[PDB]
Amino acid sequence: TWLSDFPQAWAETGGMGLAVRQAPLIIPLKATSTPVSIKQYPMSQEARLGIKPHIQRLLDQGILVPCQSPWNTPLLPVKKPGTNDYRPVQDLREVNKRVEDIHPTVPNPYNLLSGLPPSHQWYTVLDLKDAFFCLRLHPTSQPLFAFEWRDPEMGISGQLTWTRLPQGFKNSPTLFDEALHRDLADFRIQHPDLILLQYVDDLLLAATSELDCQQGTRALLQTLGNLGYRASAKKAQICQKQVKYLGYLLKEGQR
DNA sequence: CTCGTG
DNA sequence: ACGGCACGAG
Repeated sequence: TWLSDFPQAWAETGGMGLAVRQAPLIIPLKATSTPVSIKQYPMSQEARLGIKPHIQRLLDQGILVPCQSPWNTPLLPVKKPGTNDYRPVQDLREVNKRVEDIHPTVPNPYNLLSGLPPSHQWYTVLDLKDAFFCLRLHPTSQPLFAFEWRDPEMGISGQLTWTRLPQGFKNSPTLFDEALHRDLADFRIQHPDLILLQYVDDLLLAATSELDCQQGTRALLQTLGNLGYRASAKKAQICQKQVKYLGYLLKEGQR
């Protein structure tokens, strides 16, 4: 009943997350950057109808807000083989080219796994749901990711933008990783016996035995939920000696 | 749809 | 030495 014991920790019961201890993010532009407003290639009604519900949900959650901005990038209707279930995919390439680069601190999976001792064979794998959306964007940086949204009937006039770290932004992975590392620094200190690996939104908790893996997992779940993050109950792999993590199958300390 | 990569 | 062309990705 791991789900019932930690309602606030699961995306299924705790609602959309929000990293309350993290200050809204300010995105520095390169020294020569000036706003660019790229035209929206007219979208077919089909793509527009598949995307509508997603845009409405995001608006209700406050993840998206109306705005007027000198910046504007294309919205694209990416989908599965067919005409069913779409999703809003933004082309932030002209924006990415204009924001100042940061040192990529997220380690590659190979080097990250090398830090897993053979002594810790009891694993718990958690996948944070809508990770980037948990980090707020400072109002001064929000205009940067604006895009056009139209709907014949009543609703919005033109541009919408994000209030949270969006998808497609080149620095989202790194900024989320560093943010979660700051939020879990304490947890690592209070649990010296545990091994916690972080790869953006993919987490692996390692323990010496089955008990302290259960007690540690309870602790991480409690902590994650309190901090405003949300783990997917569906994918969760709790206290197993065999788990799927970052493409590998961990067992006997192999791979 | 628009790019970058090979 | 090209430069059209899958393929991946925002």
